[PDB]
Amino acid sequence: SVYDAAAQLTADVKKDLRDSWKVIGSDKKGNGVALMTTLFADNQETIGYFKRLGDVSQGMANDKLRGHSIILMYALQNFIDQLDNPDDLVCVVEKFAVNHITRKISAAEFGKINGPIKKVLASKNFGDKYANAWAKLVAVVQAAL
Amino acid sequence: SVYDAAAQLTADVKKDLRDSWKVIGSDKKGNGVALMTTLFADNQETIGYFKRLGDVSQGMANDKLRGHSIILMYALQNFIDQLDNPDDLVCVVEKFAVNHITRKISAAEFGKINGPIKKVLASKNFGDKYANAWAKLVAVVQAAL
Ligand code: HEM
Ligand code: HEM
Repeated sequence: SVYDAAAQLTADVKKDLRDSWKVIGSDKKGNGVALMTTLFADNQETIGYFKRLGDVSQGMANDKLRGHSIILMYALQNFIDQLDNPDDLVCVVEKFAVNHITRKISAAEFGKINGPIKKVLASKNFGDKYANAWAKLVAVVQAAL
Repeated sequence: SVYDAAAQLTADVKKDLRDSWKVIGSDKKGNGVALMTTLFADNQETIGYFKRLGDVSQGMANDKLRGHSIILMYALQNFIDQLDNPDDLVCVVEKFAVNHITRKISAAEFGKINGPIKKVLASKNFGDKYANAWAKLVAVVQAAL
């Protein structure tokens, strides 16, 4: 359930999430496009879903992909800001879950973002500790799918 | 064009937007729900468009309405943060425009949000100059619809 998943975000997890978000959230365009191109390069089978964004190999030059990527980083901004209150974190998680359920994205396929996040964190010198904290936040969205 | 509408927001308009957003954007849940409930109160004809949110007269108690309202406020946060780079503001505006075009929201119907915005600004004592600055930002999205 989303409520049990949300209960796993302990004080330490929340701390690691905010501390890493301080660094990767400072460049939403850059790290957002980085997240997306790493997803597509590492998991080429997901590109079919992003048919509306056109030629994703163009990266930053693709205006629809740049728009999409910035907006995705504000969804993560939103989750970080709701960590104090689990009732609000769950209702924004469930709204974004609906946007993925209508695109037929399963929990397993949503989980493919963990690889990209681990990599962008590692290029900013945030290791496995931080990648695991973010995997727990992704798990809250997965519970809603 | 959308870029034209973007490029004409002047330094004083951007200042007024940022100053009012420092206050109305600091309580995204309270002010987002207030925005949505004032739209439904004054423009009852729009209620049918939001049937996914269920009973919107429940206000803050309605989880789907609260989640939607918080996410709307992050779309505005995104717009405010992109004010100095028209190319980034135009690609995030075009993405949100697609969300409304698919729901068949015309430029005139999107403009119905100006009444709610004026009133929420007024509750924090931001007058007509501020309401006019926000109508110019809303007009950038109308240029995409
Ligand atoms: C950190 C995880 C992720 C977050 C926070 C996230 C967030 C978002 C947001 C905010 C949107 C825009 C929704 C809309 O306007 O309709 C979106 C769209 C989308 N997402 Fe995700 N997403 C994530 C991971 C994924 C993954 C891993 C997949 C695919 C396996 C996926 C597939 C989609 C698709 C297909 C769209 C629609 C694209 C379009 O047509 O514009 N998302 N996502
Ligand atoms: C400040 C202006 C507005 C902003 C920034 C805005 C933003 C948003 C956002 C971010 C979404 C979610 C998109 C998605 O998940 O697919 C949304 C949904 C929607 N908006 Fe707006 N919106 C605004 C004004 C309006 C107005 C004035 C109308 C109606 C005349 C409207 C009608 C809709 C509808 C029908 C939905 C879909 C609701 C649902 O089924 O979830 N929006 N809007």
